[PDB]
Amino acid sequence: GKNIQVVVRCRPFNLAERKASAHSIVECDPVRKEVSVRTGGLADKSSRKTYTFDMVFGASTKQIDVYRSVVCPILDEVIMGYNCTIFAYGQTGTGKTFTMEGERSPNEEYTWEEDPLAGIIPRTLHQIFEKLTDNGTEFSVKVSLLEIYNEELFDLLNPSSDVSERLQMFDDPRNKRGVIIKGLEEITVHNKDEVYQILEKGAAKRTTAATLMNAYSSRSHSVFSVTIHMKETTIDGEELVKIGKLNLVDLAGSEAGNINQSLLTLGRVITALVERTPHVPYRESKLTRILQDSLGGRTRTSIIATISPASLNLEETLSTLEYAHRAKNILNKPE
Ligand SMILES: Nc1ncnc2c1ncn2[C@@H]1O[C@H](COP(=O)(O)OP(=O)(O)O)[C@@H](O)[C@H]1O
Ligand SMILES: CC(=O)N1CCc2c([nH]c3ccc(C)cc23)[C@H]1c1cccc(O)c1
Ligand SMILES: [Cl-]
Ligand SMILES: [Mg+2]
Repeated sequence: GKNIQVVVRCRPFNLAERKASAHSIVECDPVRKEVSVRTGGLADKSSRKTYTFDMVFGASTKQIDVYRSVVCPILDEVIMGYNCTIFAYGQTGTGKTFTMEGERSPNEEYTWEEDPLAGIIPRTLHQIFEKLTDNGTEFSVKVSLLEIYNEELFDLLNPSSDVSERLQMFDDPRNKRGVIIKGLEEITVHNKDEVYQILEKGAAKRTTAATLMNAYSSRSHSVFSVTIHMKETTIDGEELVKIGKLNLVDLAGSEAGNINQSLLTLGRVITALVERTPHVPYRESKLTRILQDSLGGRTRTSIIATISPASLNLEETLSTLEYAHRAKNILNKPE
């Protein structure tokens, strides 16, 4: 930090947790930026474990709130010509995809641009077009989507590809730090009225990979990349040619050895960047080598650690909070 930002988003109870008679064990204090977990296991009030983060979003935080607090500062950075990454990390069913992608409201009540349930990806794409159209920047938007599953790469935006084809990755000559994902489809989003059809297809090919290859999004990393080419011109001012890049990663469930290793490697990359340790283990997983260029800096990185509020998931919630705390060691302040 302030470059690496680690924030926590707790979701509301789900129906499963109600029917299991789960109890609320998480308290989220946005002002003090703390999350407290009752380790109540025969002990009360005994065992409240407190963690402090850059931000904390209670179960009632709306999609727009997450965008404003987390994405806006990062997108301004992207538009300035820099290369950023936002992660969603946590146990399956705590809201990684809800945060990253969102959902449509019931319906057909909103346009996709006004839908309160829309997540980071569609909101970012809409804002890129709003901001850059509004100030008259000459720009082009292109997007790729790949899923890392079982240490294999899959292109989710290739129309004629097939779900079963794996992509190859090489190191970039002209850029140590970079890689080339041969044949990765980079679709051009010509206007904000193209984005929705594009996202639909990507989600459709995601569904096909799961049905056939048993490639469950639960156990795969989703990397949605958006690259913006910007020429900005002012008479008696400045002529700026910039290229911004934003990666929006929806990680595999934090709860098969290639997932543990890749997520733990990611944790070590982050900590090393925060700690400013000379050694950062990019090479050690495909996820972190793919994202190496968007990580060291000068870059904004944000991790949204997602948690459930229910006692039913105490172990995985503490696991998630430990992970997040390992990544960026923020200290508890006095109450
Ligand atoms: N912050 C939140 N607010 C409201 N509902 C949420 C939130 N986070 C997750 N959900 C709901 O939880 C369910 C599963 O979330 P999902 O996006 O699949 O999480 P994950 O990506 O970790 O599996 C969905 O029905 C989603 O609508
Ligand atoms: C069916 C559905 O929920 N959607 C359709 C496709 C989709 C949504 N977000 C996404 C983020 C990444 C990818 C690869 C697909 C989608 C999502 C959505 C897009 C735009 C506004 C919204 O409120 C919701
Ligand atoms: Cl501490
Ligand atoms: Mg998911």
